[PDB]
Amino acid sequence: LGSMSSIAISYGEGGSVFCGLKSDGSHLVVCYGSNSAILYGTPGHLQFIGLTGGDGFMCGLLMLSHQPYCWGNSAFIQMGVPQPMTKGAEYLEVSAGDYHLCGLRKPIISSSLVDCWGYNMTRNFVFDKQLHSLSAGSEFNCALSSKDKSVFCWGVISLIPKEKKFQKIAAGGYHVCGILDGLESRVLCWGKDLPPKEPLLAVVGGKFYACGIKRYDHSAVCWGFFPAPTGIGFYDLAAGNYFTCGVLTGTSMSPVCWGLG
Repeated sequence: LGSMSSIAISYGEGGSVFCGLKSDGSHLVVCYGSNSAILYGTPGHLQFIGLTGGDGFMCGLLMLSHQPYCWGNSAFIQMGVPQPMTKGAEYLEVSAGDYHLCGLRKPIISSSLVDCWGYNMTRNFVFDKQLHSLSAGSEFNCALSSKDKSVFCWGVISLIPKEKKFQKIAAGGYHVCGILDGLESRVLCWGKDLPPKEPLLAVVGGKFYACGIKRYDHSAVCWGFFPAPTGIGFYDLAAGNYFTCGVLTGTSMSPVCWGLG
């Protein structure tokens, strides 16, 4: 689920895995969790600029080739660089849902070309707007318009006024939460506990819940159908289906994670 990030979560019957880019700045990935396919399949030497996880697989945007690269074991998508792939094709972003991956094709922060792979979404989309900030749900994918900061989703989908300006979005299972543009940076959530009024720095989406980091005290807060550790200050969050992980620092340790749903 969700957007490309320095941290990502894989979930499902195969097990739960958290992967992050090393803090030494090497752009190498380290993974922790119960999905042995993902854990032992983690590239030790391949460099990544972003990560995104789904059901049974972790994916990353390769730093050199700028192509999506997935590892693990999924019955719905293929691992490695996903086919069909155009030779020499470069991507700006990747977002992984449950059983699908979408890549923002590089034609440079934006593009109108989005390639998706997986169950009932192996499609080459050509949109009429410049898009960035890809974020994947269970059965949909979203992005922000580069021109007017409006949210656009495809793949029914709940409609939001185009006047709503967002600086960040985080797709969950069957909802999207967006941090509105401006100093207030208040969260707005829509789709198929009430969200906090306080300014948020980050937001993530689980299957039936969302979590965010409050700007003032960097404290985690969660809300939805499916709470959070209160005394901790995280610098980033990642969400799977039914659990969230936060990072305090880049010291050699397993991640701080909690279940909710």
